[PDB]
Amino acid sequence: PHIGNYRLQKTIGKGNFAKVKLARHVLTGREVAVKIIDKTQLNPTSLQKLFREVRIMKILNHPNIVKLFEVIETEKTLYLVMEYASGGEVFDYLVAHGRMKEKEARAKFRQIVSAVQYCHQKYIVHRDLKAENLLLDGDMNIKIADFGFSNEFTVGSPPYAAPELFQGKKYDGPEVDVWSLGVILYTLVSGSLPFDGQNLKELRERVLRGKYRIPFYMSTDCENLLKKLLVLNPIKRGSLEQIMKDRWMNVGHEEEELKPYTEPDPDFNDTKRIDIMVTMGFARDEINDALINQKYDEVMATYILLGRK
Repeated sequence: PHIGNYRLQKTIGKGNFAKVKLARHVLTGREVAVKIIDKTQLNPTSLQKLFREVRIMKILNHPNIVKLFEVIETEKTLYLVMEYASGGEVFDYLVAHGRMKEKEARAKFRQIVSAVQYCHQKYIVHRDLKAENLLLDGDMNIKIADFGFSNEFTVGSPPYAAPELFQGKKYDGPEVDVWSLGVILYTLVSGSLPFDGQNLKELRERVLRGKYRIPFYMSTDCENLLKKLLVLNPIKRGSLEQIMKDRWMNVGHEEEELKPYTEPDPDFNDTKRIDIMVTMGFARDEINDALINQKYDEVMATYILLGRK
């Protein structure tokens, strides 16, 4: 069962209006994830919304955000061919494998913070970073998916969730992120959540008091970094750019200081990939238009896939 250049393999998620199939690209043999979406049943507002996500997926180009590779589209159906993070969610990972040494925890936090910062540079995020947004790929690299998206086209309140959200106030930016980001680190480095309890009333009591103990192996840099994230009043919280500069963030990176992400100049002329595509049947004009005009068609999708994994 194929769509376009993709052999569809197992289903990995159904949701109301979307189905994510794992798949293999028959030209290059890359594994990808294909989100199949019925568009026949969509009121105009769901359609407007569908197409906004698509625009955003189109511009997110980051080594730690899931890439979009191809859009194949009929009157009835939208297929979005996207990067596959084979490794699950980061919270599960920790629950399943325990804490990480600071060095691995940093590499992952670096990727996270940079991806979250970058999203903000690129669109306006209207909802909180969520556990289901933090994935790992086959090589333990972070990949953020759908940051700030509705879950219409997805497939009480969380332990990993700003204290002021337990006050009912809507998401207001890199401010709520910072708290979440603090819970991530706490767990990344300690294996356990910084706040918990039996039920809604223990969790909330705990979170809003915001006391936590650190484990004795956590380094002072790390504890210090945490003192900038897990902070009750949202205005006392470090900005993302300010977080990037923290000491713990840069241990081992004293030359390569963490910095807001800037997209490199895109390479549309990789001669290796082009030679392969010419051997495959594609024309050099075809490759180039596809690339410069970002069509997300069979051709552009091929050149991208030839560049990974």
